[PDB]
Amino acid sequence: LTSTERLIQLFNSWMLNHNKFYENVDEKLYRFEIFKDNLNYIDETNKKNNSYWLGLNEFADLSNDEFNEKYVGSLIDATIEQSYDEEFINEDIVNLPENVDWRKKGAVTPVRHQGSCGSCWAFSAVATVEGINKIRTGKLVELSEQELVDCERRSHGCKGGYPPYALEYVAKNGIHLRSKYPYKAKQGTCRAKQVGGPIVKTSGVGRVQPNNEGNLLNAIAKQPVSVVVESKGRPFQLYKGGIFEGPCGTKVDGAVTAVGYGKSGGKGYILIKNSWGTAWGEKGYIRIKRAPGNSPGVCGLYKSSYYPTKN
Repeated sequence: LTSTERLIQLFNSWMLNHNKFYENVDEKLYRFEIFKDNLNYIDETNKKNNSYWLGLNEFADLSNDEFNEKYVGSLIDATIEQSYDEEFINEDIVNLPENVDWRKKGAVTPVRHQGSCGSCWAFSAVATVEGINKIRTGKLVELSEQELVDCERRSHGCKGGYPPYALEYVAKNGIHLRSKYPYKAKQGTCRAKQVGGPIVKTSGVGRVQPNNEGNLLNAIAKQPVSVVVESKGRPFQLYKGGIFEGPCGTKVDGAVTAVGYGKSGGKGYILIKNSWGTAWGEKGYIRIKRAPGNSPGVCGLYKSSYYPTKN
């Protein structure tokens, strides 16, 4: 029962350590109650003895339903796909690298925060291209996701999107500088035209053979791939570190960027850069378990991957 002062004192640090203010006293009271509940889920679950751990991250504050409301940032879907530029000339056989990490080769930008906007699709693409660019130009630069939300009207801004559409958009129109067309957390009129600075260009997009690990790994190996996953899970909400191995279903709702893969003695994984800031997961990133060869992947990870192709 002393525990109570302990908890209060504790909720308190978590608060300023994540720059959290509440206007009225009762909200804090409410928040505190949520927090407490979350914490319990976090213990019952860490005691489970799995390969990762949950924690008091950026979202400890919120309830699960509340979390999906403002941050899941959905995907939309098309059928009998447009049969893309270069159908990934099908891979499989391993005995290719052991560990890849496109951050070592200065090909990944700092991590970002998508706010209360369902723009993960835009963010995902921007990343994969920022990468394929440095792999060619030997120069890494900060591109604007904002353009994609405002132009590229096939996908619906904050209401969700489709990454391939975002990609085909570059092949056809290039893309501007983040510094020039900043991100604003809501869709505006496509100002692509009245904004200066160089524009990165590309030629096409490539679709990788789904539901197979080999195909993906080899793809990742050449450059960073945009891929999908089911992020609505409660575990996922409160992830802190490790090799996440569920629980999570295959009903995908978000776009992320796989920037590597590796193995930590026994367990193999794919390394992803997410759009939730640095206070979530491992400094913005998450490492997900690898399902071997044939399946949709853990949390439907293998389900849908694409990459820009540059001249």
